[PDB]
Amino acid sequence: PFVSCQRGYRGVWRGDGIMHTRCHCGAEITGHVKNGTMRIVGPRTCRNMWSGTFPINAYTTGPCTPLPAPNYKFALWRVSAEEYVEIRRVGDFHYVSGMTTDNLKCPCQIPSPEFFTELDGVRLHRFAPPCKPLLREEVSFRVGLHEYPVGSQLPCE
Amino acid sequence: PFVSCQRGYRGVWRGDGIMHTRCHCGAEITGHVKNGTMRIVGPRTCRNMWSGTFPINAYTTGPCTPLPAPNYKFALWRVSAEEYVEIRRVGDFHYVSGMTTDNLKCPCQIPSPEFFTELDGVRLHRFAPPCKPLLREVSFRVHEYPVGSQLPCEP
Amino acid sequence: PFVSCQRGYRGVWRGDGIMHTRCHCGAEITGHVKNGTMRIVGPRTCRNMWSGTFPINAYTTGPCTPLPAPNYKFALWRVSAEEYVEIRRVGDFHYVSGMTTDNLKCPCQIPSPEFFTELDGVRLHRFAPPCKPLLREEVSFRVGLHEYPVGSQLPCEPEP
Amino acid sequence: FVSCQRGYRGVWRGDGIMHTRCHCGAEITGHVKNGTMRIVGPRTCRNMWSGTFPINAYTTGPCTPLPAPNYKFALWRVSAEEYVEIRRVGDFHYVSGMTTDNLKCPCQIPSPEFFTELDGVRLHRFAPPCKPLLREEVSFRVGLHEYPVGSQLPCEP
Ligand SMILES: [Zn+2]
Ligand SMILES: [Zn+2]
Ligand SMILES: [Zn+2]
Ligand SMILES: [Zn+2]
Repeated sequence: PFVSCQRGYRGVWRGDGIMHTRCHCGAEITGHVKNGTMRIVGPRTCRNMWSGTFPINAYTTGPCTPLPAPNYKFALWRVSAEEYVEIRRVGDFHYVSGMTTDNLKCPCQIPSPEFFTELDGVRLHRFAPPCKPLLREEVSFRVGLHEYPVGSQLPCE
Repeated sequence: PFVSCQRGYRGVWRGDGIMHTRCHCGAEITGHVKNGTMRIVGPRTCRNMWSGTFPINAYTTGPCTPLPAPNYKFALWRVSAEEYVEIRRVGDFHYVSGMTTDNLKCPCQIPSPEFFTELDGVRLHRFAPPCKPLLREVSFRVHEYPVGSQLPCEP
Repeated sequence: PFVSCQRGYRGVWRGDGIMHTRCHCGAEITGHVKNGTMRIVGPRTCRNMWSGTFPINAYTTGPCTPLPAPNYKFALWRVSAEEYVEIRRVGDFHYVSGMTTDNLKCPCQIPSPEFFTELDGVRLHRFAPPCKPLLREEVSFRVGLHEYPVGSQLPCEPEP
Repeated sequence: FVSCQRGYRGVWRGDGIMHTRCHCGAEITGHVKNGTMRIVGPRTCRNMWSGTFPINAYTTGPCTPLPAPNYKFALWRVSAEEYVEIRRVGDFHYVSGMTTDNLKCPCQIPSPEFFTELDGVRLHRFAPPCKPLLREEVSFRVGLHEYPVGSQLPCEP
């Protein structure tokens, strides 16, 4: 139900200061982070203004970083320079629900939330590739050396 | 010998935990971070182990983040999906000494050291697309301005 | 393959100039200090030359002195005419966790980083006795008229 | 590091201490004893870690290189500003290219140390910039007879 006009991040921020981004509709949204809460200033027209959110793009600019909560439902993870992995979170456990390419080597511990490229459709980092179609069945990812099938939890929790 | 190993980063880190990476020479380097300091562990073969340094790669794994000292000489700023700028620092001012392409749009204010792609030869991000020859002979656009000029929101 | 390199100092120096020394593997290293920073030049053989570090032997030469950072773990303090004491440093507090001989006479104010003969395996001063084996258990050191056990803080140092 | 001028580690004639500077601009020193040169360098200059010695208008000392005759291509200054490439075949030499057409040439290929370059590696100082790299449809003048691009050095049996 988001019209992008891209889906903004709304949550805590790392650092204090003034942030600057441009939406896909054209808006320039300005953010004022102080004590880790950002106050948004934007045009009635952008959905992000309505949602209190702040889209992240090649256009983003300022000293601050997203500090999202660990209770996401899906996370796209940049593993190669051009390859990603979809993690699904269920309880305190995270399971590889998909991957751009097969035999995709990957780390075994899950990262802190702010290293993920996208959380539930929301971008976290100013630059990244596009995302090849996430294969979700009939596949395997290598973790170091021992391979696993799709759906299988990350081996370190 | 010394020659193929990536010039690693040595300095303060953000967040505690265990860092993993692989040097171009093939060596694996491990960094243990507590209170911002990283202790380096690696094979004798590799420079970074002797240098106390950590090579940031597409191979780097971990929770910690580099926190560079603001007192650099030169820095690489990724200002576009595929475009960079060399920023040279003199005292409290910084002067844009290079650019991969002429007339690239630019930001009027320098970022925190940590947002720079490379510092004095040390790459700080793990994913960084390659840098075409830097041009030091044209102009940039913030208005529009010749090479060597300070950052226009630094006057 | 692996040189027996006695590890060098890398850090800030006192007094600009040109310094020469010989390494344990007989690499005539030479350094150039300007504004505290020394730039090293030697052979691709020595492993100080992989770290970029200056070995301090009794071979060193020149008007510069090391100025080490204060956050060491273990230091070597030269007492006497032939005796040392390993000082172990925990945060702001300092313990006499070794010695080269029992019941050593031993001052109780722990010196500036500059004054230690060796800091965490790096010598700082050109001339030194060879260190005897470090007795670390069932021994004591005298701070003046008082006698204390191995593992004790310094007796000037405010320890609670 | 990658900007450094490829130097020479081979045998030297004479003994003593040699100085020169790289294009990177760390200076270099070689110590020659029994014909072997030891490289003392800045922990910045590839020629130090390569044990090589960059030969430049900046070199000084009392010693002269002696390359082994098992080179591939070489540079031969035949005039004040005119060189000639020479390809070794495992046999006897071949003139692989000039810098100017109808160039005059001595028929005997000289000992390895008279060449300005052996394989992209300078051996002499003050040698003039090479021009172009010309390959074909051109002739050289050995004695009074003339020869095509590609022929053996005449005086070789
Ligand atoms: Zn919008
Ligand atoms: Zn290495
Ligand atoms: Zn050595
Ligand atoms: Zn060089």
